[PDB]
Amino acid sequence: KTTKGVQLLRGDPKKAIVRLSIPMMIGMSVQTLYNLADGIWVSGLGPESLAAVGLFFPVFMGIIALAAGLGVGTSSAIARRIGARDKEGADNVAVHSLILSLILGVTITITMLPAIDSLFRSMGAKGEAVELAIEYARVLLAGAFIIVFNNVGNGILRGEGDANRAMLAMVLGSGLNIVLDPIFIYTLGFGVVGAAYATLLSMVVTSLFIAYWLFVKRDTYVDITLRDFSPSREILKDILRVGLPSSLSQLSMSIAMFFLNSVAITAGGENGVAVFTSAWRITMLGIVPILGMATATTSVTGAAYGERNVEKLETAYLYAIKIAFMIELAVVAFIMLFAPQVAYLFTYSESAQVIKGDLISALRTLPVFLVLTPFGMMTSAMFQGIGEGEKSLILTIFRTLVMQVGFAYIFVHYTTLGLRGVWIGIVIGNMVAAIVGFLWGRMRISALKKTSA
Ligand SMILES: [Cs+]
Ligand SMILES: [Cs+]
Ligand SMILES: [Cs+]
Ligand SMILES: [Cs+]
Repeated sequence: KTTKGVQLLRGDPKKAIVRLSIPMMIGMSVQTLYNLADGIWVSGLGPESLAAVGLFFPVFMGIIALAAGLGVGTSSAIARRIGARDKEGADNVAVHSLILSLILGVTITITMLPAIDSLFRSMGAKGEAVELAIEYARVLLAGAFIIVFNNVGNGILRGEGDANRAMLAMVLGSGLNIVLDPIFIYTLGFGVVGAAYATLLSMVVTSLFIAYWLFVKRDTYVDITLRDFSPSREILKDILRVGLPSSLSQLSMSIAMFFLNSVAITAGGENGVAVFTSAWRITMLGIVPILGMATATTSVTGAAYGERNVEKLETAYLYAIKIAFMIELAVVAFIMLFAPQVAYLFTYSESAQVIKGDLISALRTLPVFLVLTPFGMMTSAMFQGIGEGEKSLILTIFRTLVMQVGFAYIFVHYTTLGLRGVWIGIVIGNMVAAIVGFLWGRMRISALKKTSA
């Protein structure tokens, strides 16, 4: 009466990390290929049409930070019960989270829909760029509960080791969205608002398959049934303890990106922001694989934390850092060698402004930080696995807003490095946060050996 995702989740910690990471890397690859190709479609629409997405993109990131945030907290809570062999509790958590996905998604829609016209006019935009963004937001905000349900539902699969179907749910939504984008935007001539319907229909098809697995097939490990009674303020707090900080982590990382561009303004003008933007867009080739192992670390370490197997937890937390470090080592060495080739496809295709000199030198300096992020992300994933999610938020605020932002402000205003000193500061800043992250992790690991012995 045990599923294969669960049996894999409770088994070998080293095997569970590899087996649950590879599906998550593939799913986010399709999500990255969507976001990559979508920009190529929307940019070829016009000037005031490209600004309409720019006004809504922060609103989109905010909703995703809430949906995926609630998804991470749900996945962790279910993973700890399954580790503790508390299926009745893991069932109650799955029902609790699905009820929250309905409450949260409706709250996002009733809140945002009024405060849209006043929000998009705050940046001073007016006319077509505002009216398009208002219509573009009216589409994706009408189906907010689908975005939350798709994230919570995907988290219920990852919580019980079902990373396979949790990957399929991602490739189904993003795959259709890659296909539906040029058809709705160009072939049918819907325009920029067509990209909001391609996303909506894609997430609608995904929601049906998730609901088909959770309520019709019911082949998941958890029993999602409202038949009995168990409203738990304890479970509600346990889900939100990882949920709310994970959302604020995305906000903290976002605010940190806003300051780095303002430092890139002072460092090397306006295209220095474009060189900066084109630089970290390339580093997504390395951030995506880590995000995969981050989702697997949370469910594996949480499964060990629920099983009260601290050695299994530590063996998993260290193995996740070692594997991620070697995958980035290959990614960094690949991007750093063929850097003039990666920039060739990123800046010279548009002969409107050549910025190959600064982007190439940044690709030999910035991707150095990709080998240090596993020390901070696996730590954040391990704090989320054991439930102590506020520690992941503290580690993120220190890494982004303090170390990376601080080292970039100092290496520009108080040195002669200039624009290249921005990438120097982010690497050195992330390097100091790697020490703090990796040490905080192993320090938290030992505290649980004391509590159990
Ligand atoms: Cs988008
Ligand atoms: Cs509607
Ligand atoms: Cs079941
Ligand atoms: Cs200066």
